[PDB]
Amino acid sequence: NYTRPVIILGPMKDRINDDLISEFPDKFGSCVPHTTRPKRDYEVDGRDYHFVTSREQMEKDIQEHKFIEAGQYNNHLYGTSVQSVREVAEKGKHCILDVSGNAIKRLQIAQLYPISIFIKPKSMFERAMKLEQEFTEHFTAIVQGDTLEDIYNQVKQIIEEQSGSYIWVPAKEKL
Repeated sequence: NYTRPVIILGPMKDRINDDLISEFPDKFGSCVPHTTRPKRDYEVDGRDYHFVTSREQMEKDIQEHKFIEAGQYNNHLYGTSVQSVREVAEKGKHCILDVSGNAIKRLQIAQLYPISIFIKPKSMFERAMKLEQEFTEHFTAIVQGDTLEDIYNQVKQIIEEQSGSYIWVPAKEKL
């Protein structure tokens, strides 16, 4: 079938995302967003972004629900497409996504059922409080922790349980 996208929410999600990706490159990855913005020289079309030349066409695909998340930034359109998430999923990797709660439902409907993990602070912000109240019903799990190592392992363990596939296997346990 496919591999489920992963969406970390709450404080520490950027550190958790980066850590997962760099620790397990063949299990986690990001997808390629579309944009209508100009490219920089070192950027590569299809690797960094899908550089789109027709803003009209982008607006059309947005209105026709090709994107799980889309918006305007410095007068250019950006979007994370279902197809892009699917292209990571089929290659056997959890697509790490940094998107709003509203994207969760869309991915579910698109049949890319996300593992959504909210990392809830022990108060050491208010943005996180209301976020929890808004998408409580959509979270796969809630993780709280004192240390970041503790939080990280809980996250990995949930992904393990929910995907039905081990992220990492001790060498000796590979039998």
